[PDB]
Amino acid sequence: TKVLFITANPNSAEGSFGMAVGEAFIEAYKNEHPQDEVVTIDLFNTTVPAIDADVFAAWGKFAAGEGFEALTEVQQQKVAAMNTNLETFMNADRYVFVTPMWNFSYPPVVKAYLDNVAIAGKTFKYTENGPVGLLEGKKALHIQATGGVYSEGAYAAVDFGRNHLKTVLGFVGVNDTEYIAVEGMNANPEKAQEIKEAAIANARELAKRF
Amino acid sequence: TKVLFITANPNSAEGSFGMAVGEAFIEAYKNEHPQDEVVTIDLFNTTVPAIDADVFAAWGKFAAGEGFEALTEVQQQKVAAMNTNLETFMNADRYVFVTPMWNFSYPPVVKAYLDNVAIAGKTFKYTENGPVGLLEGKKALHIQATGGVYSEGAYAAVDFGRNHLKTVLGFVGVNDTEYIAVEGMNANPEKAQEIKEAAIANARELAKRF
Ligand SMILES: Cc1cc2nc3c(=O)[nH]c(=O)nc-3n(C[C@H](O)[C@H](O)[C@H](O)COP(=O)(O)O)c2cc1C
Ligand SMILES: Cc1cc2nc3c(=O)[nH]c(=O)nc-3n(C[C@H](O)[C@H](O)[C@H](O)COP(=O)(O)O)c2cc1C
Ligand SMILES: O=S(=O)(O)c1ccc(/N=N/c2ccc(O)c3ccccc23)cc1
Ligand SMILES: O=S(=O)(O)c1ccc(/N=N/c2ccc(O)c3ccccc23)cc1
Repeated sequence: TKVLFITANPNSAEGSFGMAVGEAFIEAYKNEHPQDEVVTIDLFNTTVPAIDADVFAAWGKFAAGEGFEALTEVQQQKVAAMNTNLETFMNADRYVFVTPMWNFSYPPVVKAYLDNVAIAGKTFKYTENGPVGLLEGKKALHIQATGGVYSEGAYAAVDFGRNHLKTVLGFVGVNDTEYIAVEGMNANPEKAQEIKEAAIANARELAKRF
Repeated sequence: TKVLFITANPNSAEGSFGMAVGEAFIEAYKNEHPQDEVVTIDLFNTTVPAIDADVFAAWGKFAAGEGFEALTEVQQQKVAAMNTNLETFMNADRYVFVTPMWNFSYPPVVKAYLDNVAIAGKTFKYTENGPVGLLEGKKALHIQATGGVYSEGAYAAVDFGRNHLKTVLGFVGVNDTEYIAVEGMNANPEKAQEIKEAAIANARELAKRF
């Protein structure tokens, strides 16, 4: 079993609530499954090319039947890094995402990553009734840290990072997801240590059944 | 009246449905208001620093009362570009956003831009009840091109780019927003030219009342 620990937080577990909980999850998971492989992809230190003019030009050449050496050097670098991320993602069995909420969504690089990993003919296909995911046997967990409280009730509607992420995962065929919120720390700063420990405990229990 | 024409499409108006419509909007608007100032911000050719470890470090120094010279060179470059985008945004009266839908949301750089423009003590402030916008007298238009149809009905729930963008605009105090969809071109490729022309006409009419 290959697990991708995909983090999108510029701070480490020492200064991020989400990273604290994600590291507790991952450690507890490793203890339960010593032989599982866990690769960390820190999206703040991984090349995750945005789709841009170079990418569209590259895709146009591939659609014209041309090969990799038809691309410029910059195009090659971007497509190579995109293929690497896609292949790493398709071949793993389990995905753990760690994100903070910034302005009602995730850091931009999460979107860039989803744009690398959602690819026609690789992770979804077109059908009569509409697009369907190609990925089978997968499971995901999203750990999201938020100042406010969005996990249930009316404010769930503006939890765009959570909801978009779950949507894209489902679209690509990963319909088995879990969610842990580390929430309310900014609404209640004196309760922040308790909120974190309760989320740590929740992550540790989930690690024994994920 | 100062208008920002903010585009997030790597293609020009000749190869993008959204850009075709946005161009038609913006030229019709200039022609109606020749004395208005219209600045184009192409997000694919504008420095829009992601919030990262350098930015958090820089902010920590400003919160400690230190000045700009306490930053490293890279930090200075990032914060200078972030302040420029923020200032340019705060001082304009109107925003026009052009985006395509990629995997149920916008290109990553739209999120990076919103993370530049949503800043505590500048575009929103903390309140008893919760945060509120500081910007007054502003108006926005979002033009979004999408393969499917999401503008109304059940699929509206997965129009995350539209909905998140509106949410952040509202949050910073821009509650007056218009929306034009250029939609269904991929669902109905034979109707694509008609869909584009109808959206062009809708944009030209809106320009007379925006
Ligand atoms: C740039 C930025 C934007 C934020 N935006 C929101 C927000 O929209 N809603 C919210 O409840 N909290 C927001 N917060 C507070 C964070 O979600 C909260 O501090 C969270 O714990 C950060 O995740 P982390 O501790 O794992 O780094 C924001 C914080 C920062 C630094
Ligand atoms: C990378 C990529 C992702 C896309 N994702 C979606 C999608 O999630 N839903 C949809 O209906 N159309 C999707 N489309 C189709 C585009 O939204 C459609 O082509 C639209 O015309 C793009 O805007 P533009 O013509 O202004 O560039 C996608 C296209 C691309 C290239
Ligand atoms: O639970 S609360 O109602 O108190 C609540 C707390 C935070 C909240 N959002 N706060 C932020 C919004 C946007 C930002 O760029 C922030 C940056 C730092 C801290 C909070 C926020 C909304 C509601
Ligand atoms: O209106 S439809 O039901 O036919 C419909 C059409 C397209 C659609 N989404 N298509 C894409 C999704 C994700 C991508 O990365 C794409 C890339 C190119 C073209 C379409 C899509 C969803 C519904």
